[PDB]
Amino acid sequence: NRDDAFLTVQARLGYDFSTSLIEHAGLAYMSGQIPRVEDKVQVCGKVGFDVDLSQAQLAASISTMRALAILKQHYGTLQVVEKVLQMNVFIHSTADFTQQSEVADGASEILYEILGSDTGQHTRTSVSVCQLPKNASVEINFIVALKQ
Amino acid sequence: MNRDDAFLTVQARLGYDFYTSLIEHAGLAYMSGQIPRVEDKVQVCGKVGFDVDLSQAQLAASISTMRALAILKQHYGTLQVVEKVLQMNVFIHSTADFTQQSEVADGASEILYEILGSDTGQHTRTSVSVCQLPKNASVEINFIVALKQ
Amino acid sequence: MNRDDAFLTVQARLGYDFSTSLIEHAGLAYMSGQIPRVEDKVQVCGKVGFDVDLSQAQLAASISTMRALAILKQHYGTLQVVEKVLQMNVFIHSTADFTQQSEVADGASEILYEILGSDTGQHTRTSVSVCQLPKNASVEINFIVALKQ
Repeated sequence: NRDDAFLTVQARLGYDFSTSLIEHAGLAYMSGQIPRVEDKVQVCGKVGFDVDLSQAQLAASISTMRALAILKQHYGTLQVVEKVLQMNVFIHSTADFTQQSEVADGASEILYEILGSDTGQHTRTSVSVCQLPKNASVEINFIVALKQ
Repeated sequence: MNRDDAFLTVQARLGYDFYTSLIEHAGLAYMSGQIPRVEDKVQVCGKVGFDVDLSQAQLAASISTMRALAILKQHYGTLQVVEKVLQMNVFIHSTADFTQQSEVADGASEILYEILGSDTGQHTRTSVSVCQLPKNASVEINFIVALKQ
Repeated sequence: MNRDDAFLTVQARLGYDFSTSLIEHAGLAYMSGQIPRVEDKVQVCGKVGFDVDLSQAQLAASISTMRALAILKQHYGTLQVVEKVLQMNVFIHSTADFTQQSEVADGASEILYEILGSDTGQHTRTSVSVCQLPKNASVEINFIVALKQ
């Protein structure tokens, strides 16, 4: 039950998640998500300056969890997810930070823990940008295949 | 209704004359990134938050959107082929202090809504700050657009 | 045209040994970003416009493209499966003065043309400068590729 894994992992993080999405031909295109928990943006700052690797991995986890919550609210259940085809990770960082892959692992492992080792497979790109909306540390967008 | 004439209006108000730029597959048009270039010259150059203020950046986002719409219109005759703008990626050449990427992307979004309507003009979007852009441009935007058959 | 043999010849000219990364859905292969890693080492590290000049940046873009083509060939046996490269996004680790993103991206585009032909190698493209890349790489490139099937 993916929805119950969702609840479990949100508790593990200590946060409570409760146009952003457009569907076409069985694919959901999702707007970029910063680490907002309808409170505000949780891990703001520049990775490698204000934000260390662990906090950036948490931020990526929150962005992914938010995307999953938007999916669930729109379709009722995370069972509709067939594959996360693409995940693009933009990291607000200094010019010396080289651990974009580890920040992105913060999001990928959320995918695995909620969707399984099969359905949680995804392509990904992970780059450093010089700034983000509202001084966020991470922004992530998705293309997700849906079951019909 | 008349998306082509709403386009003509925006072109007139801006005062400009609007690898492969566009490829279609399975009813989707993929569009190359567009910097704010009309004629041959790049219209709004510089770093947002330094050389380019918010209003100029919104104008740049508009010019890039206009370029993409013109490419669609040139390839299909009319903007009536547009069913939905599935995705718009906005890359903003800015300082390390600029945090108003959403307001910059609004320059593109508002054009989409005015020309196509609130239904067909719906789009997901990502808007991030980058370190530099081709030819020192201030904004670059690419699109995935669903087409009517 | 035999793309696998073109690939080998181009691999020889470049002097590197290219011999989840990929997911297919509805005839499209989505590919993860590729840094210029051949064997297990990143080949052209540094900041374009600082440590890395234009010619080396183009080489790095070539290596990333070659890596994606190799991933395609090993996953499907032959590059004959490629119908079109729908989209190529090029991220360039550069200084704030570098404005030749198009010329770097030409490094990737030309590999596609040499190996896939002027028809199948056509692609849309986006090319922006970023502040850093995994493992201090100079270029990173992702792809969306349509397949024949």
